[PDB]
Amino acid sequence: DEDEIYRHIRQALSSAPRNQYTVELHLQMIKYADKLEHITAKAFCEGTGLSQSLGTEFSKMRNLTRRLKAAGLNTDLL
Amino acid sequence: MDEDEIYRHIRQALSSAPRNQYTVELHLQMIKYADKLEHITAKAFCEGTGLSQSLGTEFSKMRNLTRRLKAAGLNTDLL
Repeated sequence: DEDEIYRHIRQALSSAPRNQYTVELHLQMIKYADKLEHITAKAFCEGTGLSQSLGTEFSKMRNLTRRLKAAGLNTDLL
Repeated sequence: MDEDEIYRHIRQALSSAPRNQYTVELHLQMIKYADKLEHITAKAFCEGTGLSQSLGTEFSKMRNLTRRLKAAGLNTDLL
């Protein structure tokens, strides 16, 4: 499961234009955070091809996602 | 809503949040009001909300997520 998720994230990021990359990165983190609750930020960056420096950003987005879902976000639609 | 009243809503939510929820609340408030603040710079956002200019980059990131988040069902009235 996690490896399929990482492939989907990589396909989305590799396809994003430069000026949409940061947005797409954050949206992919939010999209899958609820299926990756058990993973470390380090493992997330390794799986997706991201610099390990982005780990804190994943940790932030994973916390944010719980509150966005409570406000109606359906992460399947991202 | 005038921009300053939006800033006051953000300041009030930040003041009301527990310390251990501050950073999440800040990002949620940025998302909540980004689309009513489309005309402001991140510098003006930080000045209006009493935040360090170093947080401007956080507003720049969050404000550009709203279109896709709302299309996926996010109701900012619930934030």
